[PDB]
Amino acid sequence: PPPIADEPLTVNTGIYLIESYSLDDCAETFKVNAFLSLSWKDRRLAFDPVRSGVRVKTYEPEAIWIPEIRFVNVENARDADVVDISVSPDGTVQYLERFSARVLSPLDFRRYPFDSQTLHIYLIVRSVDTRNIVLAVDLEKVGKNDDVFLTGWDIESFTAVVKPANFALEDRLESKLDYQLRISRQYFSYIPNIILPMLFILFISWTAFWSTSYEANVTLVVSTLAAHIAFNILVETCLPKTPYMTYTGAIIFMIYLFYFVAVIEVTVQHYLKVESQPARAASITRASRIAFPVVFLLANIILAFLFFGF
Amino acid sequence: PPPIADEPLTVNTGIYLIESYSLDDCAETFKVNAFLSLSWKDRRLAFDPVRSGVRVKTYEPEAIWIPEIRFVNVENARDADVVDISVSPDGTVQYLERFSARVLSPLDFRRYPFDSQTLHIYLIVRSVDTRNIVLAVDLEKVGKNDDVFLTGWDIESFTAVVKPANFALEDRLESKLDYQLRISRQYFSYIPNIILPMLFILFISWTAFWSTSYEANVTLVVSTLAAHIAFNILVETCLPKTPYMTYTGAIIFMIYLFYFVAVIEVTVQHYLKVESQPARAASITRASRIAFPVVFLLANIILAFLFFGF
Amino acid sequence: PPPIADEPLTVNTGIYLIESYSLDDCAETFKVNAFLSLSWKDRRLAFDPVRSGVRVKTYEPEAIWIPEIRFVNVENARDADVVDISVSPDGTVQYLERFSARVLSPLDFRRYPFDSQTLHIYLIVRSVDTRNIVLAVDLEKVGKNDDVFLTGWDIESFTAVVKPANFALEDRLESKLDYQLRISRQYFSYIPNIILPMLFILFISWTAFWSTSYEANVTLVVSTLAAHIAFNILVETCLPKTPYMTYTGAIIFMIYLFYFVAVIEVTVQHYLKVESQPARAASITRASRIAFPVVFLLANIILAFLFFGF
Amino acid sequence: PPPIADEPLTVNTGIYLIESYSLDDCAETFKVNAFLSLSWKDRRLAFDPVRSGVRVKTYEPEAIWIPEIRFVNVENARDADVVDISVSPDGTVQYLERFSARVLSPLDFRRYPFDSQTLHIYLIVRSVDTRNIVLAVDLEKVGKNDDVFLTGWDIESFTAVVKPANFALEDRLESKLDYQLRISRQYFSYIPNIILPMLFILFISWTAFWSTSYEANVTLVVSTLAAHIAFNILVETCLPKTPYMTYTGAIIFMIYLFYFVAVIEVTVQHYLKVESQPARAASITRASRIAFPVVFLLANIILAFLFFGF
Amino acid sequence: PPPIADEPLTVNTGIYLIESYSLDDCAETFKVNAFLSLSWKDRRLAFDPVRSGVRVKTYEPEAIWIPEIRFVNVENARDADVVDISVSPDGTVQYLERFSARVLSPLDFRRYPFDSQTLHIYLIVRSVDTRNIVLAVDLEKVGKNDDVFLTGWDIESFTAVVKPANFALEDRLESKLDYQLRISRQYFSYIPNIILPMLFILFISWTAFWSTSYEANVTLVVSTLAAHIAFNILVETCLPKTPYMTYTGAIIFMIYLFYFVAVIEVTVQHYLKVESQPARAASITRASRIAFPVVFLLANIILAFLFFGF
Ligand code: NA
Repeated sequence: PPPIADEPLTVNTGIYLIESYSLDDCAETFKVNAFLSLSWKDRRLAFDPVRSGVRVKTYEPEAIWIPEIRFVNVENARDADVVDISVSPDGTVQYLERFSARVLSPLDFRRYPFDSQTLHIYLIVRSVDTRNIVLAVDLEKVGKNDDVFLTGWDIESFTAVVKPANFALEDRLESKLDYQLRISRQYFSYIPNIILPMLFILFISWTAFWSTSYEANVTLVVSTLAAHIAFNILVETCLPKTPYMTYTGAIIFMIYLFYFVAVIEVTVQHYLKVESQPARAASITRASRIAFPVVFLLANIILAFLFFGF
Repeated sequence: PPPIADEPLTVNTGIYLIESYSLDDCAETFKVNAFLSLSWKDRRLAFDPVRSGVRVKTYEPEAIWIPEIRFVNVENARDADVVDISVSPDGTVQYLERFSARVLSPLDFRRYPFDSQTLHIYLIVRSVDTRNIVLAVDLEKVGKNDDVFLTGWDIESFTAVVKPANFALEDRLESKLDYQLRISRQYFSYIPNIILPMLFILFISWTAFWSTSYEANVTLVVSTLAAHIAFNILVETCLPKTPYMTYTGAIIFMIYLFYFVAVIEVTVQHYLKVESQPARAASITRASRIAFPVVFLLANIILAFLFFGF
Repeated sequence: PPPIADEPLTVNTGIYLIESYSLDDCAETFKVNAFLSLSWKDRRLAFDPVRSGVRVKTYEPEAIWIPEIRFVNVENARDADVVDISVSPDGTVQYLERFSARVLSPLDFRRYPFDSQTLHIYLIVRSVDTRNIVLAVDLEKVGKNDDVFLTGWDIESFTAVVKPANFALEDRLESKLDYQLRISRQYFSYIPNIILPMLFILFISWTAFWSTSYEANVTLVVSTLAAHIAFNILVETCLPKTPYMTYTGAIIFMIYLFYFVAVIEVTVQHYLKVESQPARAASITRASRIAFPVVFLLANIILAFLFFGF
Repeated sequence: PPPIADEPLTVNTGIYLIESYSLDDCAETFKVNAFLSLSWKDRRLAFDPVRSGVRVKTYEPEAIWIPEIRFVNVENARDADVVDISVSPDGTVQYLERFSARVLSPLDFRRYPFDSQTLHIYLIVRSVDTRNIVLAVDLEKVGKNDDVFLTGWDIESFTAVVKPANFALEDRLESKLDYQLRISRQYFSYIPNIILPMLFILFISWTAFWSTSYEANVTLVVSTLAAHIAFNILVETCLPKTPYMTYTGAIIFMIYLFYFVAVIEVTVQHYLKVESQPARAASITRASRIAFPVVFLLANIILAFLFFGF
Repeated sequence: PPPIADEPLTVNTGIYLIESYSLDDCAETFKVNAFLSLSWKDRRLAFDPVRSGVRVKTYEPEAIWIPEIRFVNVENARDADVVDISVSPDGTVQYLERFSARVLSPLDFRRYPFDSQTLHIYLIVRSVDTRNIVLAVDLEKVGKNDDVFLTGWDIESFTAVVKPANFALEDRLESKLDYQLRISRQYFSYIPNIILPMLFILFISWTAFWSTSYEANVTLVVSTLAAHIAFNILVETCLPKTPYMTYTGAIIFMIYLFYFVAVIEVTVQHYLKVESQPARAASITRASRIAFPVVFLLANIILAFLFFGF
């Protein structure tokens, strides 16, 4: 029984983050726990305060026509507790619920793990005898609470795209709204735990350039190589399978290349020194001592530029 | 309370993908979030002047006879929210709910990870005093909304098989409808993370063909074998146990054969060269230097043709 | 209000498999999704169609006395949606529901992974003013559906055991029924992924019998040993801890023994060869080249017979 | 509306284990599926059979005052099926439900994996206006079904502590009952999968006592040590973090000590034998050949006695 | 419809811990099972005992107005079981429910695993026709049960912060209450499973200082480095990614540094000694023999002071 109107019905929306948590990169989901607040004109609910007795009268959801607001990018239907309903004299309805949902928003891993992300919560509503369009009351958005934390990330800002994408679907009109939680990853821990160990075992690997022991050099380069495969696996598992190339995915691959050519070099210099050609062998190795670090640093300049430098 | 039955009751169906997600290859399941739309006329509901109050009015599920539509290949009963019910002047009812389900559809892994799949959602309806058959209205199907993504996959098409399978079951006849979501896997990340590294360690394996140090050659070939075993494990765990052979299963197995014969050879050349036959030893190893890559490349040609080329 | 009869009430049962899936060997559980069909006579519900108006009438569960059937070997109570209730003129009630549950049935791992299993679904009912016995109607126990698949398994047959187990419980008598779905495992994928790799790494181990290189033979034997531990762990984790010995458990163990006496031999031939006794060492070694394959093939014949051969 | 009493109300309890399963050593939880039987006199319910149709009449839960009995050491409130309620003429009520709960009882891991455990189910009832005390009818306590099995454990006995702990809580008194399910771990599988391999690689380690090859002795001892760390990890993951010391925890730690002094010996004999001091070196090694197994066997007797022998 | 008020309604609170469990460090959550006790005056409930029959009357939650108390840092709405409601003649209501929830509270990992934590449970209530303030009755908060155990942790205390935080939210005010469960972790098992083995393989690593065998020293240092990579991984995974530096993270990283400088050194001493400079090389290792343990112990004093010494 929507409010009988001479005009299209605006439902005012606002979301107060109380808790957000469980950002799942493999799933590309996160879990949020918040207030949802709705506001609208139902003049059928208009009462005269003085004669009816009181400043606001309160119903239970069963009593009133309430718009069916739905989350678009949500997995299973939301859980909500209706915290309050209030009608002001002129028929102004104040709805307040507390919900929790895991919403599904895609992620961009190209600058992983130095990425920043923008999570979206989309509210849609579907019209009937009066049409519904939604819009945002920014004072009842108040952002998040000041204890709101998302483990492993920095919350940059929580705002809403002020007013909606209105479109046709299955013969009726729908109005969609976009609330946006921007986060930046805390990359710190990747450094002592992933990047630096990788670097170390790579450097250890080419330590085989001030050596002339084939019988040992093979041992070195393949040891370090194994450890790097372990790191590749460790990293790969806690990420989704992306159709594009990431920054540390790039680094990791580039490293496999350095290991392969290192192996090649090692092999060549040994073949040479058994072909009674120690001059040319030793000069290849001395080249490598300069080549490998320099071409590495260069490749990394190019690479970092290619990812972040645009 | 079935509808006055002058005819077999047609229920018009449609599914609108809002979200699909969590394709589980070990499970052969995926999760869908969609509009389900049902429509039929119940002439008992027919009132048809705009009289005495409204053009079309809305009842709630408990007031009306609703065909009980069920998904065949789902795990638990679906979780559904009824979005609206509208009854038309001759009692033409349009039912709209929003559900989420994890649907269970088999997958074909033979051309993994270059496989494509066609997921199924099967709807049955079951009869009584009149017979029910289902069918599809394509406006209320239109597939996905074009924001639908399934991580790690490209969504090709969402269609429905227009004609139902109407068949006998126990007491009464049932009507089944087949909606089909075709997807193709995004193989990109498999190359830098699995195939290329696999290849590299196989090649480093063959580097022992330009060496005569048994004591180190063994080190080489068993090391690389180890990393292959690790890769075999990594890949194999995250797939189900298929009764058939997959493409990268074929590849991985072939690679085992190459490692085993490599080892055999290494052993042979050291045994010969301690059995005082360095001519024949050096000729067998040098032979292998050409042999192994070529038998590898053509074996892969045979294999690729054997899989994709048919 | 149970049906007042003369003496003991037969409630006719039938189960139609719709989906079965998620066999968990560590849990020894699996998930089933099926029709449950019940039938019994309540002569109080008997109506004659001439005066009552219709050929058969249908109630809702609260309208009728319905026997409460329960599954014995189930984790949490199955949850079901009732498809229909029909009473025949003579008071014959035909009940039909659709349930899904994970039923808990034990497994025999002695011939893993070449095992076959017999899954059970047990139905219980509890009596009062009339005695209840359950029995099976085979015509609407039309078995299973032909799209029914259980991943990694072949479904051999689905039938039910015709006479119930009637016994005293909590001082009233209960009636129990046994439906049993026999499956046989699909071992195919175990061969290229576990067994053949196991064998290979074992043979590569025995390559140390054509080497006089301790310095390397040690490398060979502990390397392969390690890979065999990785395979052991891999196989072992996806199994429960059985109080008995499994077939591949036996194999894996025997393999450990082979690795140990191999190490021993290597140790011995090196000590002999430095103890200035190359004669007995080399003859011990040539012995081993013959012994190890032969005692392996023998032990495996013995074992294969010991398990499968009785 | 409790039965108005001239005395404290005894509610008679009994629990019938139908299924038990999912013992979690990390969580220290397990899952149970059982009958709960309650009984009390509500003299207000007293009816005499002479008046009405039947000797005992049956109600449904909403009609009657039913005591709220709760499991104390359970995670979330149990979910139950009320199977039957019968009031006998003297107003004697027999209540029967079938529940499933995962109950939380601590475990003692000191003799792992040769420990036995005592699982608990605690029932409380909280009085009001009259006193409620719980007590046990052993005739209605089953112990278990004759098919009740708990994977990886031997179920010894299910009994109950007959007199309750009745105590003050938040100003009213509660009555607690303690049911005790005794189990013994089935350790068989630990021997072929964990204990014996672990020992073997320890022995293989000690092969370096018959070697005099530093490069190979080192190869040996670090290889074996690697596998022992892998085993330590393997075991450690499936146990919780106890403030005390477990048995295989002790053994495993001891083994680490053996590997360390082993390495020390190896390094020492190499150093002596390069200090042109083969006398001292070879005599230390010959010593170790006897020393290591003996100090091991002793350490292990002292250990076992220290654990099980008290 | 709160009790008509002349002034702010105080709702008196209390929490009795029955079970707490599943402390998750990656999630930074834990699970609790407790009594929640609420008490307030609603004078509309005032009764004459004599005329009405009973000194205290008990309702069920629907009959009465009950204040909506909600938990702030919880994931989903708690699951609650309402155990009692008792009203006193003067309209004083005693509410008692048994709830279970996983509450989300942040953790400080800087002194891991020698950290202590203060877990929080925050209760809020929100106002309407009258305002609610919550407050704590310390007796109905009679601490914890002394069978309350938290695996892997020692429970220090359970208390409540006596004064509420009363603040404005969304145009009406809320009253927040802070209960604090202080725990300290049980570090015992970290010593035999992580710290000592790490130390052992680091020492085993430094045995390469009494060895001029490059060909083996590489073997030593990189094998131990490998196992230490495994320890880093093991430890790291069971912790969340903190933006800051932890204590054992600090240690593990320092250890990587020691490995790198070790490799550097063995590499240089070998390079020197094949570069025909045996005096100074041997003096570099003789130095290292003292240097590495002493700089290690010194760095550890500085680090431990840096963490715990504040
Ligand atoms: Na080596």
